[PDB]
Amino acid sequence: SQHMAFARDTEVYYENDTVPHMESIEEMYSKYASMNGELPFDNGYAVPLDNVFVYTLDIASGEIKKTRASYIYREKVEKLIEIKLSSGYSLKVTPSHPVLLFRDGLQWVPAAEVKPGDVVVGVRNGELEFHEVSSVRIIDYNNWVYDLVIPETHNFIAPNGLVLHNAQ
Repeated sequence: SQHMAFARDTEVYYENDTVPHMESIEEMYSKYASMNGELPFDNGYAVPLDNVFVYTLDIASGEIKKTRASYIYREKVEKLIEIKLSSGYSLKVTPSHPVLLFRDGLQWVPAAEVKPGDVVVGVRNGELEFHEVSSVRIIDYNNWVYDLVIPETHNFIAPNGLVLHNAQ
């Protein structure tokens, strides 16, 4: 099992107490490590979070809800999968990481099984949004990979709407 999933430049959205923030997951980790400290955890390090919340998607009902984030994790990884969207945006995640696609309806699919032509799923203005994949490949990454752990539902919604799953 793994507790890290996302490249360091993955943008996140969250609220601390009531105050919204958008920044990269490495920027978030640095901010809260300074504030809260780091705990050795698994094969890397974790920063505990107090009063931090995200938006999350229930894929069965389509309901968007608010739920807490428990901690941010990081560990170094050699190789990631880069899923590039026709927009030029790229999702860079570990190869087994579940990615939300629309195939036979909404389905979580391991990143390395995502194909050009698949549609990655996000939600915006309450509605599902579909983004065609332009290319996939393994990349040499060799750096910190992160997760923002969401215990209730195991996903958080990024600023661009993509529904990002926690590491497994």
